[PDB]
Amino acid sequence: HHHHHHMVHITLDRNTANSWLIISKDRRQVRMGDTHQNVSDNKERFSNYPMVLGAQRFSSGKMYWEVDVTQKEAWDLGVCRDSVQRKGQFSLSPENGFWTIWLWQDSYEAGTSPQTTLHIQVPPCQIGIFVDYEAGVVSFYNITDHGSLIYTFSECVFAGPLRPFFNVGFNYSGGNAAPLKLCPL
Ligand SMILES: O=C(c1csnn1)N1CCOCC1
Ligand SMILES: O=C(c1csnn1)N1CCOCC1
Repeated sequence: HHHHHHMVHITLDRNTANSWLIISKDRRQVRMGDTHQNVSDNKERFSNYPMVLGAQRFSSGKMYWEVDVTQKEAWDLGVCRDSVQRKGQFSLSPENGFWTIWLWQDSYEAGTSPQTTLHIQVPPCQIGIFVDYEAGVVSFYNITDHGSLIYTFSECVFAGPLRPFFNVGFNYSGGNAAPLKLCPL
């Protein structure tokens, strides 16, 4: 792909984080803690899942960023509406305001409803995410495999400002402690 020139500097918004997440000083890395991280509750925090939003809001233009997923067993990545549900249980779908892909149990899937099987020969260590607001497109790229396309959501109905979306996943197995990291431009 040739989307690299739309690169944006994403930082994580601590106030939206699930209370077990640990975000680095530079706000560029996040991991699952093994306990509550001693923060007060607020209406922005994702309560049920290890999720956090980017601070940036996008309402126009073309945007690109990259995320490092090295040695993780489970995660979700993409974008979401600023007004997605924070509390209780929900599925990641465009109907609920999410445009995402994930790794779970050794398979990759796009967060359509129902979910769509992805075809990835080279397990990615870094994922590229491209948003074209005007066109209604969210695309995902395998940076480990020379930028090959993973998935394109088209005919998106964003219906609001968009925020970068992250889920570090649970660590029930003891094999999923590694962080998500925003990669440098
Ligand atoms: O259920 C758990 C849990 C215990 S161990 N893994 N996570 N929660 C509830 C949702 O916020 C994160 C902590
Ligand atoms: O945004 C939507 C949408 C809103 S409700 N269901 N459809 N999408 C996402 C991109 O793939 C096509 C459908």
